[PDB]
Amino acid sequence: TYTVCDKTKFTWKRAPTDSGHDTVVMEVGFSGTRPCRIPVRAVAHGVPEVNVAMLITPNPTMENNGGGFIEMQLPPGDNIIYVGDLNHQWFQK
Repeated sequence: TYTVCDKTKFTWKRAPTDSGHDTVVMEVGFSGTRPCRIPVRAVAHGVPEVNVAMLITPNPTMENNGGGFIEMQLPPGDNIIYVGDLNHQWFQK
């Protein structure tokens, strides 16, 4: 069922973590659907005040390894990625 992936199919493989350069990345693993378009967004410290999902990688698909890595960022503060129903805060400095 390759499509917009179900909100329960991705799993925290790696909560939002510094990409290794300056941006931030996360890792998610799938649970059924072949390469699917995962609904990734991000809020600020659990608050949907402003979508902090400025995706350095604005097209995450979940393949046999899951979504791989997703890049996101915003000016310093608390960025948490909300992959459908998946959520996890990260303080980016």
